[PDB]
Order: sequence, then C-alpha cells, then structure tokens
Amino acid sequence: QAIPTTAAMASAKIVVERLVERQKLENEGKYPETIALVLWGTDNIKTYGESLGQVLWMIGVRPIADTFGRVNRVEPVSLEELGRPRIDVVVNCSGVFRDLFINQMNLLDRAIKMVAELDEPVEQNFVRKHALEQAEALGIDIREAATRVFSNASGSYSANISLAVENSSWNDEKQLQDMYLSRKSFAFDSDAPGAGMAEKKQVFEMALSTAEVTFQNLDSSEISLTDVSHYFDSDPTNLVQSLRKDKKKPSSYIADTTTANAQVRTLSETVRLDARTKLLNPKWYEGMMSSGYEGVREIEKRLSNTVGWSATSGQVDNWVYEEANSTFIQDEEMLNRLMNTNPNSFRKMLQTFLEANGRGYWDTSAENIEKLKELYSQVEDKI
Amino acid sequence: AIPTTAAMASAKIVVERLVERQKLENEGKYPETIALVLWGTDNIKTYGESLGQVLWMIGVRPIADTFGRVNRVEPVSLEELGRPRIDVVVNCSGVFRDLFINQMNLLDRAIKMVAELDEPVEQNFVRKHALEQAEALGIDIREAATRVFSNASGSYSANISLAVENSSWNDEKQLQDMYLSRKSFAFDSDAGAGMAEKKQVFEMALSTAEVTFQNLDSSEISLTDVSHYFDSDPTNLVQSLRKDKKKPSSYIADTTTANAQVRTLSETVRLDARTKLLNPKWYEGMMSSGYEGVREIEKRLSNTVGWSATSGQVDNWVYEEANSTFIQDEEMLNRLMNTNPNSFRKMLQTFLEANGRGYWDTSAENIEKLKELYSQV
Ligand SMILES: [Mg+2]
Ligand SMILES: [Mg+2]
Ligand SMILES: [Mg+2]
Ligand SMILES: [Mg+2]
Ligand SMILES: [Mg+2]
Repeated sequence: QAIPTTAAMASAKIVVERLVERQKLENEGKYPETIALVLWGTDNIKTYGESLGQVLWMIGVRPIADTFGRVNRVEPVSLEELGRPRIDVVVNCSGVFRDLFINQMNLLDRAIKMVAELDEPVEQNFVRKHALEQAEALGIDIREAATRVFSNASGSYSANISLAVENSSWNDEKQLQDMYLSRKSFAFDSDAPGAGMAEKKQVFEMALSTAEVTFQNLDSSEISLTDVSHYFDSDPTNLVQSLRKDKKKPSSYIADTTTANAQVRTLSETVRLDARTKLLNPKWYEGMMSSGYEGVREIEKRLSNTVGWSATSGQVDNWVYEEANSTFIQDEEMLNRLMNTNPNSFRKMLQTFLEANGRGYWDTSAENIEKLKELYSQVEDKI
Repeated sequence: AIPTTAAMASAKIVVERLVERQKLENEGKYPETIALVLWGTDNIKTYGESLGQVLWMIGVRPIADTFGRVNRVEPVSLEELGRPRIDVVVNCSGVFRDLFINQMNLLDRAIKMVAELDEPVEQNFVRKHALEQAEALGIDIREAATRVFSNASGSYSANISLAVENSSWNDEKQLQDMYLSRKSFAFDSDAGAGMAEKKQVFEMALSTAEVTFQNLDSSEISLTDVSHYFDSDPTNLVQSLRKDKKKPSSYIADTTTANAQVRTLSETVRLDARTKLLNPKWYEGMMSSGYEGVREIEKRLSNTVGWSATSGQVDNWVYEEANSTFIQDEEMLNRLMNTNPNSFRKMLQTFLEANGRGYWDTSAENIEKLKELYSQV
C-alpha cells in the first residue's frame, strides 16, 4: 500500500534523530551498532507507517512510491545525507503487524538485504558489518545472514510472557526468554516468499546479541506502558542482555508520541512518569477506589503489569514498589478500604508484593514482608 | 588528633554530595548502607577526612578531651542531622589498620552507640539493620552492629590484584571468596583481644549495601595508576551477596578540587581512560621510554581488567578504543613487539582474557587479528 507515507517518514526521521542523539550522548559519542525494536500493527495503521518508517531511517533507506502510488521498493540514502553509519535493526513485528503488513515485511527484508550488500566501509554500515560476521560464522550467504524481520509464527500472538506473569507460573527470567526465542524467531524472507514465516532461531539470537539499544513507540496519553500487558510481553531488553557475551543490558528507550514532537525517553524515565501519573498518583488511585470493586481490580492489574516490566527489563526501580507498599499497605486507611472493597483482588495485590520481593525486584525491610504475610493470612481467613 | 575539626568539616561536604546524588536516583529515599574503603596514607595527609566522612554518615561528632585527644563521640541529634543515619561497611586497608587502631576502636564504639539509640528505624539505618541482624544471627544488637573490618594483623590486600596480575583465577566468585576470607576481620571495642574473624556479620552487612565508595585524588594517583583501588573495591562482592543480585551504585569522590566532586565509578573509569590509556600524550610518551614504557601500557590495561572484574564498570568502548589505538594502528603492534615482546605478549593475553571473561564485546575480526598477532609474537 501507500506506507510509510511522506508524512510518516518526516515524523520518523525526527524520532530516529532524537533516539540516536540521546544514545550517542549517553555513550561517549558512540553510535549504537544495532537497535532491537518492536513494531505494533494497530499503531502503524493509525500513523500510516511511522514506526515502520523509523526502521527505514535507521538503516538509511527511503521508500519510493511507484506509478500507482504503492510503496514497494526503497533506495539507499547516501552516507553523506545520512551523516552517520547505517544502524542495524532487529525488527520484532507483532502478530497483528504480521497479519496486516505482509507487503511491508517484504519491503523491510528486501531493504535490509540490499543495505547489507552495499560496497561500504563496515564502520559506516553496521548492517553489513554484522551480516558479514554472521555469514562467516554460519557459513551462509550475506543476504541470508541479513535476516532481521521477525515475528510470531502464522496464527500465533505474543511471547506468552504476559500470560506467564498473569499466572505467576514461571520460575526464572531464562524461561521467559527461552519462550520469547521459541515463539518470535520466525523470519520473513523476501528471497523466498513461498516459505512463509520460517524459523531462523540461530540468526535471531546472533542479531539480538549485537543489540545495544531497545526501543518501542507508545502514545502514553492513550495507552501507557502499564495500561496493558502487551508492551512488556514483547520487550527484548533482558533477552538481549542474556544473549550478549558481556551480559550488558542494552540501553532501553520509549518514544512517546503524545505531543506533535515525540519525546524519546529512557524506559526507566517512562516507568517513573507513568507511576507518577497512575499507580502512585492520588487522583488516579482514589478515582479507582471511588469505583469500588472494579477499581481495586485495576490497581491490582497495574501492579502486576509493573512486575511484568521488572521481569522483562529490570527498569522498575525499587522506589516504585516501596512507595506502592507505603501507599496501599502501610497506610491503614487505604489498606482497610482495599481489603473491604475487593478481598480477592487485595489478596492478589499481597501476592504481587510478595512475588516482587521473592523474585528480586523489590528490596524492603523484614518487618514490611512480615506485615504482608500477616495480611495474607488475615484476608484468606476473611475469604 | 585525627580526625581534626577541619577534616570533619570537609568530610560533611562530600558526604552530602554523595547521599544527595543517590537520594535523587531513589526519588527521595536515602541509601540505607554505604560500603566504603579507608586508606591509611590518605587519612594521614588529610588529618582524617575520609574517616570523618564515616562519622558524618552515621551522624556522630568526635570529641576532644582536655589533652586534645579525640577519644569518643557524641551523636548529632536526628533533628540537627535532618536525614537518616546511614549504615556503613568500613573496609579499612591494612595500612589504615597499622596506623589507626585507636580510630578503628573509636568508630566501632560510635557505630554500636548509634545502633542502640531510641530512634525511628526509618531515621537510623544502623539500628534498622542491626535489629534484623541480631534476630537472624541470635546475637546481641552491639555484636550485630559490627562494621569496622580489615585484613588480619600483618596482612594486606584481598590478593585480587595478585590474582589479576597472574591471571590465576577461575571466576569472580573466587575473587569474592578471597575478599571475604581475607578482609572479614573485625575490630571489637567491647573486647583488647586483638582481631577476630566475623565473616557472617560481614556478609550480612555487605548484603545491605546499596552504594560503594572510595576517595581518590585523581590528579595525583588515578584509579588505574595502581592496583590497590580495584583490589579493595566491594562493588561486585556486594552484588553477589544480595538476594536480588542488584549491583550497588558505585561512586568515587575525586579530591582534586577544594571540595571533592562525586562521580560514578563508571564516569571515573571513562575520564581516566581518556587521560591515560587512550591519551596520545600518554601512550606515545610511554613508547618513548623504551622497555619500561611498554610495561606501563600493559599494566594500565591489566588494571582496567581488574576494575571490570571487581565492578563491571568499564565500558566496552575503553577496550575497543585501546584496540584501535595499540593494535593495528599498524606500526603499533610491531613497535610493542620490538620494544618489549614479553610485555606485548602479556597485552595480547589481557585483550583475549577481557573478551574470554565477558568484559569486552567486539567483532570476530578484531579477535582473529589479536590471535594472528600473538602467533607472530
Ligand atoms: Mg507507528
Ligand atoms: Mg503479538
Ligand atoms: Mg582521607
Ligand atoms: Mg591493604
Ligand atoms: Mg558522574
């Protein structure tokens, strides 16, 4: 179809410039070699391909509309125009993106392979730098090594990490990560259309191991990172870390497209802003308390989604949980209101606090943990 | 006479900069425990500044008698302090121990005194922790409030710098076990009876640490000019002892300036690399100094690996830029080989070691090149 449109590309350029600028600034003026990112299908419908267009800017290509107005090829941007190296990308497409944007997965894969093959210095073309190394490691052609457009298999959705977090059914982060790798390692191949979304787990792991940055786009005024579970479910931050030889956590960012000028913030900063707007905001939680039974369920879900981000990124700082404990548990007026309003959901909140502590996401006093366990025993006797 | 009134005053400024930095990162929550190192020569030179910093952290003032002898403390009231008393794990160097046994006694007595104050636990983190530790260990609160540690009499260092020099270590756990074995000797002002191993309390106190801290005068001796600073760095040690495996925030107070600037350890590493290992003015001057100059480059790289092993705070680009600078700025390889093949071989082992141990992530071609160079060397 027509995407990304000229308008989408103009917005995309600005966001990518801001992301790269911030990363270069935080890391001794150095460009990141690979950005691991997520593309959401509904987003790209609404914006006519803005986040898709961001990938094109990262690698330094521009979309070209044909005589019928359809975007089905790209042309490389010159290194002089780009003004920096081409940055490699691991493109984690959501299941909805895959269902709705086959032609654009084709566009992206073709674009990335074409970039890999440009006769350019590897220090100016990180797609080629990595694809050459991966081709040598695996003994495959450079175009095969330059596979970056991934998703769930046809008919599958999510990493099932939000499902595991909801059920508290998992033992360690490695289990969540192994599930992400098993579920989201299906690749599009524009050189072999008839193959569908085909498993390329070795290349997926190698490409992820090169990532120095993780990135998603959100409109926080519409749907915040904790309003839903799907954003943490697809977050590749800890996954990348676990695949790197150095076990270095990549720098994590979120582009917030609330305002016309989209703000690139760290994931940590995004968590902070959201906690101050939602979970720990008196106007929000009192509003929920005024909504009674269902309001308490919303508070419970918010805390659960926060733990989700801990599990996938480690970017929820201790103060979020400590302040949540002070607000909801240590304040007896609120504690009693919660227990009386929705005992079942309050019990789940207690479990979530205890789980955050047990899993190593929240450090707190022995007395605070004892209080939670007392309240658990008490609410179970009530139910 | 140590710490003097002037040393105590200088100390407060640095303590406040440190705690305010961490408080900011914590959205207003003060760090509950700082694990730090005290150096002996430093405290002689400054008349007890870094020792005085510990006294300010816990909120006590040293008191001089009619002979000018600084031989007890009095608590600063919580109201006058205006923030919580911060718990401290005081890792005294062996030289500090040799010079300042009386001050180790003073400090232990001060910390035990603070632990027993009738104060809110959220305003007195020494007491907060000591109460939990007394219960867990089945000991009295004063015994639980043991925080002043060193090497055993006649011993020095964690032997970590020795291990790093010889590459005679399996993993970070081995280094950490050595630190725990060597540096868990506690001074007991209630016992006079010499030193005693207090490994259980040491581990528990370290496990509460949220910050690590040392004072350096980077204009005189940088963190890589010598090996003793990384040898005593408790950063990864603390992390390993925590249930949550959270790395404490690591800082260095640089006393180059009139009032020390508090920087992250990672920033301190970055500044030093730009000043030394990766500074053309430095390494070419080393090259001009013959055999010994190459040995200095080798040692500098080794000390950098030391900091990786103890803290994880050496950014990848340090090793990457070192490779760009020393390896394959074409003549460089051969010059190192020709000026000092023994040291050049050690540099190759070090680069390969940094990659092998997961401290340096780089291109497969960079690794291959280092291999080829080694074979040639
Ligand atoms: Mg979009
Ligand atoms: Mg999906
Ligand atoms: Mg000093
Ligand atoms: Mg020593
Ligand atoms: Mg700093």
